[PDB]
Amino acid sequence: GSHMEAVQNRIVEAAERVPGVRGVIHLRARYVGQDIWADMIIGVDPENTVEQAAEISEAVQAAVCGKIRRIESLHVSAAARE
Amino acid sequence: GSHMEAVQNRIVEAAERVPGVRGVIHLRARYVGQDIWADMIIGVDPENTVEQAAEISEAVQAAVCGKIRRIESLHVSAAARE
Repeated sequence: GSHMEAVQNRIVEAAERVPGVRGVIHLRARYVGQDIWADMIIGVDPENTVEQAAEISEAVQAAVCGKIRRIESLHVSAAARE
Repeated sequence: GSHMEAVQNRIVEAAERVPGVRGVIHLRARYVGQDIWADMIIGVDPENTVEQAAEISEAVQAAVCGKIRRIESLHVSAAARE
């Protein structure tokens, strides 16, 4: 839906405002009732530690869920991006 | 509607993140089709100039409309608040 594209835009913008995010590589969002469940991959510095990449991913989870209240499940993984 | 309260929450938060805003005193939002038309009053420093208060109001108009894409009309006035 178009309202869905509005939501996906908000998710991408929210994630890209988090320190350490090198773009959103992938985002799949779906409605479960009125709730959004979503899975996303962010880009990170290949020289970040795995621990740092996990910290960024968690920061993205908190930022995105803080800004888009209809999200009730959000998984964030990371991949190296230059 | 409840989705309307979500929109009003987003409007208030967006406005209160603008430098110079001393809360949202009043916000009336209504749907015109799928678009939001809204009228709001912000609080400002009573010692700001009228020109400064107009600048803050314009900054609020741009910030709110930038964050909530469904808004197609937004009027922002200001009043002194301590």
